[PDB]
Amino acid sequence: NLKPVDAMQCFDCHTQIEDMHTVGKHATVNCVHCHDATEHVETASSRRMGERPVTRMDLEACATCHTAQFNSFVEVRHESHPRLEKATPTSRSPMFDKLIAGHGFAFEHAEPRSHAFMLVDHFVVDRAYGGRFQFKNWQKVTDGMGAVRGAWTVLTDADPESSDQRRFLSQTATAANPVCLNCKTQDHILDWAYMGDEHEAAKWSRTSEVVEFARDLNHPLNCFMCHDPHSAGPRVVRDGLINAVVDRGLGTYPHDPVKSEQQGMTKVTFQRGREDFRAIGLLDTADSNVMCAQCHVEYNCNPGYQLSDGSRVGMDDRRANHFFWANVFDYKEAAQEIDFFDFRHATTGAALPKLQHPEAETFWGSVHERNGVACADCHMPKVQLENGKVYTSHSQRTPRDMMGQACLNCHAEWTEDQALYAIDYIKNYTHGKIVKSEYWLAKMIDLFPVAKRAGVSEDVLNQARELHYDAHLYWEWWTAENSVGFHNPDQARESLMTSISKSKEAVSLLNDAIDAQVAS
Amino acid sequence: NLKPVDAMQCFDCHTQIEDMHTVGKHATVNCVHCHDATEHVETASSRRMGERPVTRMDLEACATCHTAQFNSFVEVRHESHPRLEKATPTSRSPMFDKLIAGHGFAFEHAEPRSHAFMLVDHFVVDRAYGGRFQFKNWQKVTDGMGAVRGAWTVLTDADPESSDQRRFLSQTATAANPVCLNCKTQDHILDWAYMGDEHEAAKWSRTSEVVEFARDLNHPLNCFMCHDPHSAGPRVVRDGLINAVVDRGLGTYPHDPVKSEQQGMTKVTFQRGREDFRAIGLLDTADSNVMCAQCHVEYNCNPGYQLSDGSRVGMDDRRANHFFWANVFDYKEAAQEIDFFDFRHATTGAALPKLQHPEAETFWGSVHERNGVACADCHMPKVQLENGKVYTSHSQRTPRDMMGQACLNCHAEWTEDQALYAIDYIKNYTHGKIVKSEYWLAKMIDLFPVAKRAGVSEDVLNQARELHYDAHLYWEWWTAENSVGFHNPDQARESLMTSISKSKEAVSLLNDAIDAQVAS
Amino acid sequence: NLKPVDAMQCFDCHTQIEDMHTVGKHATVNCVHCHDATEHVETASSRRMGERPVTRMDLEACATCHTAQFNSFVE
Amino acid sequence: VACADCHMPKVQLENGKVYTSHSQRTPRDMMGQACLNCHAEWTEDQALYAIDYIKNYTHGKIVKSEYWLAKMID
Ligand code: HEC
Ligand code: HEC
Ligand code: HEC
Ligand code: HEC
Ligand code: HEC
Ligand code: HEC
Ligand code: HEC
Ligand code: HEC
Ligand code: HEC
Ligand code: HEC
Ligand code: HEC
Ligand code: HEC
Ligand code: HEC
Ligand code: HEC
Ligand SMILES: [Ca+2]
Ligand SMILES: [Ca+2]
Ligand SMILES: [Ca+2]
Ligand SMILES: [Ca+2]
Ligand code: NA
Ligand code: NA
Repeated sequence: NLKPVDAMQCFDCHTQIEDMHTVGKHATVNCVHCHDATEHVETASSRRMGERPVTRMDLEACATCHTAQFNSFVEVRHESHPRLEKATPTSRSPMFDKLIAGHGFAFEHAEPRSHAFMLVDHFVVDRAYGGRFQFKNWQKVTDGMGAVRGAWTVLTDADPESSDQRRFLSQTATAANPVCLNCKTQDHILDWAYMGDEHEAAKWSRTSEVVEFARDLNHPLNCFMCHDPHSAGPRVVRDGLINAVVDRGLGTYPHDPVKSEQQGMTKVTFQRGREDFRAIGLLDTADSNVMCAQCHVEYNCNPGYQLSDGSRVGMDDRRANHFFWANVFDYKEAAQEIDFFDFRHATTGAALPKLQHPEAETFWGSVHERNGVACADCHMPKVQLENGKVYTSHSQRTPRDMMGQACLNCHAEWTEDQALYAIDYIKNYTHGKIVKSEYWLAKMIDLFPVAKRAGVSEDVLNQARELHYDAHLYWEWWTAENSVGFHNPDQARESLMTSISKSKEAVSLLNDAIDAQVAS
Repeated sequence: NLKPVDAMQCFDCHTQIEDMHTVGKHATVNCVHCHDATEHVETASSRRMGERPVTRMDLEACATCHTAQFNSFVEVRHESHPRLEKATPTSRSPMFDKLIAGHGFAFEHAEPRSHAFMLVDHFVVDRAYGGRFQFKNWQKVTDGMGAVRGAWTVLTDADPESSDQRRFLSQTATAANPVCLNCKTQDHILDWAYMGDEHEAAKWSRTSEVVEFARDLNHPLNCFMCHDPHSAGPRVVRDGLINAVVDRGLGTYPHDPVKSEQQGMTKVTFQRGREDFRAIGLLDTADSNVMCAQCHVEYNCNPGYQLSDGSRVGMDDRRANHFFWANVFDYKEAAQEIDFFDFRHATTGAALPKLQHPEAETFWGSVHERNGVACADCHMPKVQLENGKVYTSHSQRTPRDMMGQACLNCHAEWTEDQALYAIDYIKNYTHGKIVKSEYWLAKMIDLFPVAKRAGVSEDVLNQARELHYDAHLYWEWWTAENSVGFHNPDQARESLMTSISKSKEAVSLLNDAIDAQVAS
Repeated sequence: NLKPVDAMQCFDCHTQIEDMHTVGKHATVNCVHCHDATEHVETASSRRMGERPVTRMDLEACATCHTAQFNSFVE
Repeated sequence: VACADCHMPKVQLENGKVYTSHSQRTPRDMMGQACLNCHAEWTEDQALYAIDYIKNYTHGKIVKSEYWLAKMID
């Protein structure tokens, strides 16, 4: 059985923790629930760690006292189709392969499924580790609880003796790097310096061998990514987000300084050897928009290239761990700001951005956001009980599964069918515009080989390539973003119309140029 | 009312039948249930047939004593979408037309539906008889029982006065030949010599006019295709399968000689005029894998061409009735073995195989097969009754309709939702790889006209054509095979990755060559 | 917010509770969850109760850490 | 077997930390956990039928007991 330790003794050296722990709603929660610090206490000095204490990162460390939130979190939504490739005609991006050609996502980009699987899914996706990691067998793909208990209880490593990224299956890529992990797990929260910068106290950084790093990681979406385990207060731990909101002074709501101030973030730094090591962001309120923005944002988490001169930006560069913290219409400017793009299109040669699930940045300025609605309101609402102690659902899922709590309490004028219809109206419309944007992107892309081969000049090709950047941006945001427009219908519509415009302009440029080459 | 005949009198001339009938569980079943042999008995000698007895091939000949299995067999699964074309974006092969161009399946290839309709569906599909046979009206498409009772109770013939294969509708083909029928019906089991070889005692052979042959045929999937009507013992009657397993010594489980020996096949031959005429394969066990392999395999049942010199292989050639009895990774070698391919791709000019529903060969070596699971376990399991005499379901259908009996008895760790999720994980993943393989096939195929027109050399074109064979093989197996990977997920994945690799290599070959032609 | 009390001090007079508490699965659960003993501790000796400490009998005292059992119970 | 087995059984979760239900109620509401895990030979309806056979029979004897008690009392 657990035996409590003397927290006062800890507090003599751990004044930051004391200040947090003694004041919050974990004041009575003994350190032994999450730390085995016996050898540590025997060996540490006021500034030297001595023996490293054991810190539990497993979610069951919170499940003993918070079973309801734990069981609700680990629930698997079987209706969320698993391993479902987005580049298929019945999914999000029917022409994805043509449009993303040149990028590692061509190897596999599946729809998201339940949070329990984020880490294992990160490990086994075809684009990530050369196929090195696989479920032990195809039965394990169902095991949400197992995945939560640890990725390595359900996965195998094709070659435990090597640690290099390489291809074990022919049609895989090795795009995983250590930055990715920060949106999958925070098991490494004590082993990773802020931003993944080199640091004498960090086991792991942006430049680590990601395969070795992966082997050290177990748990998806740790409960403490949103809840400080010492104060039990709301926080974020994602470096990239703290960096955008606080270091870069952009605010939690970059479009709204008042709301930014009311619902702010305070960066708290923890040191190793009296050097800054890691940081968390304590939230003024339990603001799920910002909690979810730890991961549901457009980011760099990868090497790239400079827009200016095309030189490699490696993992060693800060820009490999970056939250643009910009909506779709400020994105190009934000990418220019850091002088960065992701890949050159394999057919057009255009330098292109790669967009990632920008739900947070899409949600800004939308009607629900302006009305003070947050992600949790639609995606993890309070449970309604005829008789019971209320708690917040932690099953982050479509509102379709809980329409009464997620929509209809606020929308009393609607039945469930009407609320669903309103969603489908926006998604249907938006998806039609996505598909039309892809049609036009594909039409332009197919003209590039024709133009090159007809001898169209590099100047025209480059003009078309510059158009491709925008056509691509204003389309890809929306296949990347998971609400199919619902989070911001007007913005989706304007963006997708811009994409089609850009592609149409490029098509007409390329067609005329080809025709002039043929007539000459 | 039926009157029994003296079986002893039959047995005086029919010693093989006597040996089978007197020992099995049909020992008390009088010949009159299936034979009207009165004139026959008056006219036959010990070696000459005399007057041909009537033999009932209808399934109702078994339904009198086996109603439960009969009614379960004729059940129509309305949820199995009928006449649903596979070459559509919402079905199995969104780019099928481009990829199969040159082949008669371009005219129509629908998803399979319930067994009751196999014969009528064979007759009316657009690729088979030039549209000569149609349901009498569009209402008849529902009538499973009618179809079972006889194709000609529900179909019409556009021109009863001619017997040539020709087109009555513009966009049809005439690919049907007599070999096809062997996987639709065995009404002709006494009129067809083994393998469809010419034989003085055969009304029908590989070279018959298939329209005349078709008119003689009524019943789908006769009950006796798996059950010897004399011994009631398990058997196969499909010549092509007996030929692979026994004549060619490949075994019932070509990858497993031990299992092949334990679950073997004994070829029994029946003679006409003391010449070998027809054959059946008696099974050591009631092994549904091998029963279902009568039809659910990759086969030749058509004319083709030789890989070596491109000369026609006609219906007269044995190779027109062939079971390759090879998995996807041994297939090319098996096709080389008989020096055969199906069609030249209409755009690339590549010689290509045409793959048919290879469920049996896919299933080999899969985890379920290695554990001794068989088709019937998932697709026609025993019925569970609170109170009743157990019998085997004969409704051969997706396990989704009976998950408790088809999966969950064996998978006690799963709920139905979890079992379904595991299936969908594999199918989603596999289908994404199918779609990616088609993307790459299509990209390569589209380069062929560009390459030819840019003056790329025949040597390079032929190199690309050789790549096309493999790209095609390693893709088509999986749109042909009906489990969308479920029967063998690892093999689907490796094959589809091989297909994409092959296509990518061909694309790069063709692109470089085109570019060099343009630069010159 | 609950402030933990010094359980060891309670245990100086409460050896029978000490033997049960330090050993079971509530060894880390502070007395403050179920007792308000501030004035008790100011006035008691080992042989004189002093001010009667408050003991919580409400089921919510357990519900903060065992919500699932509590909610299942109250259905 | 103990009361809890039929009246307060462990909750079965596809994914989750198991705990003991504290809703003390008839097994009819949770036959899978309260009876069928032990009685794998039965469907829910069969288990319910076995309960009702006993309850119906016993209630008949309760009613007859009352009939006779009432007759004596009168
Ligand atoms: C003698 C002083 C001292 C004592 C007492 C002390 N610590 Fe530490 N501890 C340190 C120092 C120094 C570090 C390194 C970080 C820092 O410098 O603040 C550290 C680091 C840690 C870490 C981070 C370890 C990691 O992997 O990065 C944890 C967790 C921790 N302490 C917990 C505890 C607990 C729980 C107690 C009481 C059981 C305790 N400490 C008592 C000095 C102390
Ligand atoms: C409910 C779980 C839990 C409780 C209880 C808990 N900790 Fe922690 N602690 C964590 C986790 C998880 C981390 C990793 C850093 C983070 O999440 O911010 C951590 C990190 C730390 C660190 C490292 C801060 C740094 O320098 O990076 C110290 C020191 C620490 N804890 C001390 C304590 C002390 C002292 C107590 C007893 C008062 C305690 N913790 C109780 C979970 C817990
Ligand atoms: C030993 C019991 C215990 C442990 C273990 C535990 N908690 Fe708590 N937690 C509590 C108690 C007690 C409260 C306060 C209940 C109340 O008064 O509302 C609480 C409150 C919270 C709150 C409420 C914050 C608020 O202001 O409403 C959050 C969030 C929370 N815990 C998260 C966690 C996390 C995350 C973990 C794992 C890192 C964890 N807890 C582990 C006992 C525990
Ligand atoms: C800024 C946080 C963040 C970064 C960093 C991150 N992801 Fe993700 N990831 C997400 C979110 C949010 C989802 C679910 C939404 C979605 O997929 O659109 C997701 C989903 C996934 C999935 C499931 C869906 C799919 O695409 O197949 C995989 C696999 C994945 N990520 C792999 C990676 C890889 C590999 C990297 C590093 C190259 C990475 N992630 C980096 C936030 C992140
Ligand atoms: C993605 C961020 C996030 C993560 C990770 C997270 N929570 Fe929460 N949690 C929330 C939000 C949002 C609330 C509701 C805050 C509010 O509105 O008061 C909440 C509330 C809570 C509370 C307060 C009581 C309640 O239910 O409202 C507890 C306790 C809690 N969570 C425990 C956990 C546990 C245990 C885990 C790990 C299984 C976890 N949380 C992970 C976002 C998160
Ligand atoms: C339940 C139906 C049924 C029963 C009863 C039955 N038969 Fe048959 N018989 C068939 C069918 C169907 C065929 C076609 C060949 C086959 O299925 O193997 C056949 C074929 C034959 C043949 C042809 C074998 C050959 O040379 O090709 C003979 C002879 C024969 N039956 C004799 C008998 C005799 C004698 C009896 C009485 C003991 C009998 N059958 C009872 C159904 C039946
Ligand atoms: C006049 C009644 C009758 C006829 C007609 C009939 N059967 Fe049977 N069948 C039986 C009887 C009786 C048994 C043995 C029942 C038992 O003992 O299990 C049997 C057994 C079987 C078995 C069981 C084999 C085994 O070893 O379990 C199969 C398969 C079978 N019949 C198929 C057929 C087929 C196919 C037909 C039509 C070709 C047919 N029967 C027609 C009466 C009939
Ligand atoms: C008011 C009477 C009536 C209505 C209502 C009706 N039907 Fe019919 N339907 C007929 C008649 C009469 C025929 C032709 C019958 C015949 O000649 O055998 C027919 C023919 C058909 C056919 C064959 C068409 C063809 O081209 O051969 C189909 C399929 C069919 N009906 C389906 C339906 C469907 C489905 C509905 C409901 C959507 C429907 N019918 C409603 C009377 C009706
Ligand atoms: C080796 C046995 C076999 C051969 C011979 C055979 N089929 Fe099939 N057929 C099947 C099986 C098994 C299915 C159901 C599985 C599937 O369609 O993928 C099927 C399904 C069909 C269907 C329904 C699905 C569709 O494709 O529209 C048609 C029509 C059909 N076959 C026609 C033909 C034609 C025409 C021939 C001769 C050129 C032929 N079959 C030869 C085994 C066979
Ligand atoms: C595709 C091959 C196949 C066909 C065709 C077939 N069966 Fe069966 N049959 C089986 C299998 C497999 C079993 C179960 C054998 C076992 O496991 O004992 C079976 C079992 C039987 C039995 C034994 C009792 C039982 O239900 O388990 C009878 C009787 C029977 N079938 C009758 C029929 C009838 C009548 C037909 C025509 C309606 C038919 N069979 C067609 C495969 C077939
Ligand atoms: C007659 C017993 C039985 C049947 C019925 C059965 N399974 Fe299995 N299945 C097994 C066994 C044994 C394994 C391997 C177990 C192991 O090695 O861990 C397995 C493995 C699997 C796997 C992993 C396959 C792989 O390649 O790793 C999946 C997925 C699966 N089963 C799903 C199903 C589905 C879905 C059904 C119903 C359609 C089903 N099973 C029916 C016994 C069965
Ligand atoms: C989770 C609730 C809870 C916790 C924590 C708790 N108590 Fe109690 N305590 C009770 C309840 C309820 C009673 C009433 C008697 C009973 O339930 O046995 C009680 C009774 C007592 C009594 C009276 C025993 C008697 O003589 O009848 C003492 C002394 C006591 N507790 C001391 C403590 C001490 C000291 C602590 C801190 C280590 C503590 N308790 C922690 C709930 C709690
Ligand atoms: C501050 C949080 C907290 C409070 C308040 C709390 N408990 Fe617990 N309880 C725990 C923890 C932690 C465990 C140990 C979990 C584990 O390790 O299994 C536990 C364990 C238990 C167990 C399982 C004991 C065993 O031996 O299996 C029971 C029963 C229990 N508590 C009842 C209660 C009761 C009744 C109350 C109200 C009088 C209560 N708890 C209040 C945290 C709490
Ligand atoms: C009528 C007696 C009874 C009462 C009253 C009761 N429990 Fe339980 N409790 C049980 C039983 C029985 C178990 C299961 C013991 C076992 O098999 O391990 C249990 C188990 C537990 C456990 C251990 C974890 C688990 O769920 O198995 C906790 C914690 C718990 N109860 C909390 C509570 C809370 C909180 C209350 C007040 C709402 C409560 N109990 C009231 C009988 C009771
Ligand atoms: Ca999803
Ligand atoms: Ca990006
Ligand atoms: Ca079907
Ligand atoms: Ca074939
Ligand atoms: Na969802
Ligand atoms: Na089916």
